[PDB]
Amino acid sequence: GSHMYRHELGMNYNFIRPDLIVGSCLQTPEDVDKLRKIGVKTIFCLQQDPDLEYFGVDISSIQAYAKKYSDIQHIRCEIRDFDAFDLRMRLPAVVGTLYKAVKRNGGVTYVHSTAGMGRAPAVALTYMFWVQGYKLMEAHKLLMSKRSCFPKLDAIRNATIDILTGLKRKTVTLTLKDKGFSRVEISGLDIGWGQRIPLTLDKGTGFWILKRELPEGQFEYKYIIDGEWTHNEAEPFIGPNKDGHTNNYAKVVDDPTSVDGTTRERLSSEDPELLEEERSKLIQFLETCSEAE
Ligand SMILES: OC[C@H]1O[C@H](O[C@H]2[C@H](O)[C@@H](O)[C@@H](O[C@H]3[C@H](O)[C@@H](O)[C@@H](O[C@H]4[C@H](O)[C@@H](O)[C@@H](O[C@H]5[C@H](O)[C@@H](O)[C@@H](O[C@H]6[C@H](O)[C@@H](O)[C@@H](O)O[C@@H]6CO)O[C@@H]5CO)O[C@@H]4CO)O[C@@H]3CO)O[C@@H]2CO)[C@H](O)[C@@H](O)[C@@H]1O
Ligand SMILES: [Mg+2]
Repeated sequence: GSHMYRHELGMNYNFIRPDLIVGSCLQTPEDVDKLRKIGVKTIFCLQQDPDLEYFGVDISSIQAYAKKYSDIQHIRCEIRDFDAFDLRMRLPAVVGTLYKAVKRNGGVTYVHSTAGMGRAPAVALTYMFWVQGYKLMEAHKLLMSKRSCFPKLDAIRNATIDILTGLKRKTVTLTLKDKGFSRVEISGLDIGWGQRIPLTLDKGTGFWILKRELPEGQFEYKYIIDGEWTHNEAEPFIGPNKDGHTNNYAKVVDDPTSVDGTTRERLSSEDPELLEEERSKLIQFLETCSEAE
């Protein structure tokens, strides 16, 4: 559903494995005590400051409290909420940080976001996939059975491809016929659903235009026309989705017949089978990542 997080019911979480918890945000310094009691040695926080300010959480008091103890480490590795693109872009570095933390700290690892429904499950699932050796859909089935969430499989598949093959960007042009509009924006795409970017009305063209450089993948977006959310009937669209919403999408493709394009196709299937040389390459990347601080 649309609004499932209930901050007032306090920090909540599930063991995915005995050594790996996915949970919602710590709310008070005393929540550090709760995690120490179950053998948590790393608190891996994905929230940004506005997420914390929205719910009145004082992250500084939590960090200061955790520093009193030598048997738990609090780490901030920030990812924007409601932004599958930022998630795709951040996953490699974030999982690298987590990889180094778990190696150094051991015990139980507590991976959290605001709700523990999007970013934290995505990060934990990517860690199970790249580090712990699970097949992606094997880990996904396990995760979904332990905690109801929305773990952003498309972001994970794309981050994996980004590490293995690199990012190739091209100019994408989105356009909307004017019907006496004062303002036209797009949300979603590469900026997230919490953000909007204005289009320009072409002088004497009768059309609003946006040009953006995007890497390969499929990007859902929607127009805001004088403040009203609208999908453009003249561009590709998908839905209604679960939540009853229809979005436009931009499908960006480099070259399907190339070696990298052939790899992308294999890794974009539901359960992307990694070669062992690809697993070794993911670990090589993680090993280069700097430790928290
Ligand atoms: O942090 C502040 C925030 O906290 C709470 O949010 C948390 C929430 O309670 C909890 O459930 C969770 O959210 C989940 C969510 O439940 C899942 O459904 C899921 O959401 C994604 C959704 O399934 C995707 O479709 C997507 O939605 C886009 C649509 O695709 C767009 O079309 C667009 O929708 C607009 C629509 O088109 C218009 O016709 C009009 O109806 O307006 C809509 C916009 O309001 O935008 C939405 C996104 O807004 O993307 C969704 C996000 O990925 O996955 C979620 C977790 O990722 O976790 C929340 C914290 O992350 C609290 O309830 C909120 O009130 C508060 O703002
Ligand atoms: Mg190459």
